[PDB]
Amino acid sequence: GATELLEANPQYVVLNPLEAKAKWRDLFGNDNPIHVEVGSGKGAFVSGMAKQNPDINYIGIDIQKSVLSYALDKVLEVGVPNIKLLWVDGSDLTDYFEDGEIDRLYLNFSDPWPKKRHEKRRLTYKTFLDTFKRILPENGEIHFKTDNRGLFEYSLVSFSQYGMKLNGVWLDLHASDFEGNVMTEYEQKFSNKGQVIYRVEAEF
Repeated sequence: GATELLEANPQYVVLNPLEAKAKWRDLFGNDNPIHVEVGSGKGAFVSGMAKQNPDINYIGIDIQKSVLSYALDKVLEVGVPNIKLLWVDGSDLTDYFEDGEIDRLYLNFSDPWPKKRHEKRRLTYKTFLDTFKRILPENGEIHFKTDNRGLFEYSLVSFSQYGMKLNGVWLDLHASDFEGNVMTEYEQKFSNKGQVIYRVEAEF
């Protein structure tokens, strides 16, 4: 009963856009910046980020209620106020956020959709970029990390062709002096493998 667990926990989980869009600051109860992760899996990333950064409000977003319920288990345990989980029903994120309502966007290990005919499904494809540009402020940024070389190669070109500026590029994240990295479950699971992790900060 994924849907059941989510519904019993409205202090953390948002289920319908009507009670979200333009209302996120009211929902958190302060004007702290709102940073969103799209495709938040089982919540290790948003949880670890909320802990590192008490004065930032995080929203973990997933299309699947099942996996969001696992994120909830993690979020309930931590018990900190600067997180919320959002179930999205398939619509554009503009149904859930007003233009400029969020401050930064995170994409972690997003589905690569390697087949050419599935380009449109990649979260770094231009129609998703249109949506992200709207919901972020002017000069708003996407911070994107993945171990998928093909996806990262594609996304650098997609970002650039769209007209975004690349502010930083990491081609071996774990080997760099980058600090504050919070690993996803996937990232943990495979840390022992030691394959390079790619990262970029891109700006609209």
